[PDB]
Amino acid sequence: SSFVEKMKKTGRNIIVFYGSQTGTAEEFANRLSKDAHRYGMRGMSADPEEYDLADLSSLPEIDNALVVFCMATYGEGDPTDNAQDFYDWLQETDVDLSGVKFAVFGLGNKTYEHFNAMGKYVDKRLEQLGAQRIFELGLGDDDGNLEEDFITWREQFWPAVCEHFGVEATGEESSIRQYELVVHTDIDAAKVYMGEMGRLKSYENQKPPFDAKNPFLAAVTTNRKLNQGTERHLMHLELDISDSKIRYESGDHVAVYPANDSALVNQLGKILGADLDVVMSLNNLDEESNKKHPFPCPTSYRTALTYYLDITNPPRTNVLYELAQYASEPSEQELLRKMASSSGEGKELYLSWVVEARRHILAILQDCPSLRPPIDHLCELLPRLQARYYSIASSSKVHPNSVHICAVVVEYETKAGRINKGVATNWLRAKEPARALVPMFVRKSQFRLPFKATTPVIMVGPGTGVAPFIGFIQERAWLRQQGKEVGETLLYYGCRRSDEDYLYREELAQFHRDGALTQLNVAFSREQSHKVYVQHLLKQDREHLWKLIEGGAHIYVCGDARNMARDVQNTFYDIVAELGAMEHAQAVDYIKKLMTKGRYSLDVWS
Ligand SMILES: Cc1cc2nc3c(=O)[nH]c(=O)nc-3n(C[C@H](O)[C@H](O)[C@H](O)COP(=O)(O)OP(=O)(O)OC[C@H]3O[C@@H](n4cnc5c(N)ncnc54)[C@H](O)[C@@H]3O)c2cc1C
Ligand SMILES: Cc1cc2nc3c(=O)[nH]c(=O)nc-3n(C[C@H](O)[C@H](O)[C@H](O)COP(=O)(O)O)c2cc1C
Repeated sequence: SSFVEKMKKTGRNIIVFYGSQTGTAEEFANRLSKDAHRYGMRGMSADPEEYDLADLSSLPEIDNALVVFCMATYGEGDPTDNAQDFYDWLQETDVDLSGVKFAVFGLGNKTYEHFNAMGKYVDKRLEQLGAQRIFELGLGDDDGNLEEDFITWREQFWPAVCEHFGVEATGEESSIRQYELVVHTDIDAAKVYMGEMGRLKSYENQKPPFDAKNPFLAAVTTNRKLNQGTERHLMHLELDISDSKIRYESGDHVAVYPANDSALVNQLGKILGADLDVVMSLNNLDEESNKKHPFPCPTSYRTALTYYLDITNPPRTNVLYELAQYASEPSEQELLRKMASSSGEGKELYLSWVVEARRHILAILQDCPSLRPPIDHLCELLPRLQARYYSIASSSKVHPNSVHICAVVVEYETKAGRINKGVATNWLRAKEPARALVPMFVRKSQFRLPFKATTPVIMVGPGTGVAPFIGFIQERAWLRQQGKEVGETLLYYGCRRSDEDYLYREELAQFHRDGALTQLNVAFSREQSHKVYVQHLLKQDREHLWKLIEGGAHIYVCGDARNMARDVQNTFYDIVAELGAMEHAQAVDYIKKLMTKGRYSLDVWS
């Protein structure tokens, strides 16, 4: 069906499409949608995947039509999966889009190579096609504060919409709920969702194919502490994927659906005076929408807060606003309402009291005790619980029936004096081997060993960034066993101290001894007065690396995307520049060209 038609039949004039993988763009597109009403308009949001964007040329059939795109960027400046189709259409079309009015707010991250490439492309492309831009491209940077970037952009978008179409601010800034509660006092267990995603009993009754809507419940066969310290916890997990038909290659990611901490869930129900065990269903008031429920329903509040809702990340400002109405104490309600301001003391207190203090929902309800919202409203405001991604640490050629994970457990004390715990890592940490099921699925990536086994590989991955390389080395050794010629295999690893967080020390030492690992160069950053990192070791090896590089070797960089990846790339620029005799700007082009040839791959996060 045509989305243009859908709009006509439902009285909508504004449509906001979201390109989203972890729900942020979606929630953004939703907030925009509910906003239409405050300016004499009717909006709806949509998943472009469910429609045909070629229908865009029919928008003029609706008076005052306005389309907005909230797009996030992924792997190498690529579109999220639900926008892939739209992308492909944008590239092969030359359709005349005169008369179409648009606005684009891109969700991206500066620490990545191709920053906000999706939004930039969509925005640049609609114009080339003939459409009319009504408001500047929004560049949301998640390395800074995406939320503020977004509210700053919205605050300027609406006025520009008002001006252009000749509409006005009703000022009816009141509150509206998307869903209505329905208690299920009389229900069977076979009818109640218990944390599974997609269809009911999908966890209990496992049938392929397994994906993000149908996760395969893998058994934890191994789960061992990797480091000797006790200040931190680094672990190696082995999830048994036998009988799942699931396939993967070293370089691919493994995603998992965690559960929130039991206690935190109880502290929540207890402070809200809510019987967490009540089964219920929240139903969408707009009987036209596909999204009938904010999460699988019916289901108990307990199940909802443990498996479907994010209760740990600092809430976005729109969530702090709606809650403000359930705070009786004047000064406590003052605080919460103000934090929604774009700037002034509102942005200040928001960034400081919420974000920097890393205050989760329970922390808020705690430091503003007069605040007492109903639990069902909260369930509609909170974001969905996302799966977490990990770089598979196994080679499917050695471990076809197992998927390995190397992770560091997140736990830190906040300025608010609280102890915060990462959701998936603590959860994975409590899974006992030899009972203990992890819901997971494999996501393909372009991170891959060279096509030819003889091509040399330069791997750089300190800390948990060593994960995909453990698989690479396993595979490379296995390739030598199959009696094939294997090029040089170098791993530039790093950690703080050799007697603390040296991950896989034995396994890596054995590999080098067996000859599979051509070289093992490790940088201990805290064993001497000053810092010693991987980019230092790369510098010292300037000669051999230039040789391998000019020879056609493949470079791989995995781990921290904030500083490490950037410093390592600057070191590689310096190598090419100093030894290629060319200029630094030329070295930069050189390294960028390698990325496009598939010979300089990145697997970084933060
Ligand atoms: C593609 C990809 C590959 C990845 N590969 C791996 C991997 O192989 N191994 C691995 O360990 N991780 C990897 N991750 C990260 C992983 O997916 C999770 O983000 C990480 O394990 C934390 O998840 P969590 O649920 O335990 O923490 P969450 O509950 O999600 O909280 C995480 C957030 O806590 C905050 N935080 C952490 N430390 C502090 C601090 N001390 N002070 C203030 N804030 C802090 C940060 O905002 C951090 O983003 C990867 C991520 C991606 C996207
Ligand atoms: C695996 C991965 C790859 C990413 N790649 C990019 C990228 O190439 N460019 C960019 O600007 N942002 C990149 N980001 C950041 C996201 O665009 C940003 O976090 C966005 O807020 C996610 O929105 P969503 O929840 O609506 O999908 C990446 C994030 C992840 C997790």
